[PDB]
Amino acid sequence: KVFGRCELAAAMKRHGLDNYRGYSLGNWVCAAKFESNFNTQATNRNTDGSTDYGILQINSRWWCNDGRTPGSRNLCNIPCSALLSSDITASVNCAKKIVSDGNGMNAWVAWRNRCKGTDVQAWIRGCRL
Ligand SMILES: [Cl-]
Ligand SMILES: [Cl-]
Ligand SMILES: [Cl-]
Ligand SMILES: [Cl-]
Ligand SMILES: [Cl-]
Ligand SMILES: [Cl-]
Ligand SMILES: [Cl-]
Ligand code: NA
Repeated sequence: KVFGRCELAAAMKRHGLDNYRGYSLGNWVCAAKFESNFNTQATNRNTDGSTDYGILQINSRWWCNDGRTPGSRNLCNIPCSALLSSDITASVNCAKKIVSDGNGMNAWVAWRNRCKGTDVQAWIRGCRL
């Protein structure tokens, strides 16, 4: 599924991402835009043989099992395919573990390079939340 900006803001709000560990909703929407263009089916292969999956591009080296990332961990205890669902619940629950992991949203390279220190409130402007 390709989400609308406000549709995704509403979904993330319902799943408790607004101000989760101090990150306002606009941060999560901004990261999703630049990681996946709001497409739950996005996949991208890394030089190391790991893959990134879903609207928040969660990596198979640490967070999910895809059966082809040798010597990887499965810290969210899910198959990486669960992250491609139109239902974002698995992606949001896994993201909450990642952001708790010590580096905050700096885990998402697109957030650090394209959202951090910008007016992220712009991403939820005009939405009924
Ligand atoms: Cl947009
Ligand atoms: Cl915000
Ligand atoms: Cl594996
Ligand atoms: Cl594991
Ligand atoms: Cl699993
Ligand atoms: Cl959803
Ligand atoms: Cl933080
Ligand atoms: Na893995």
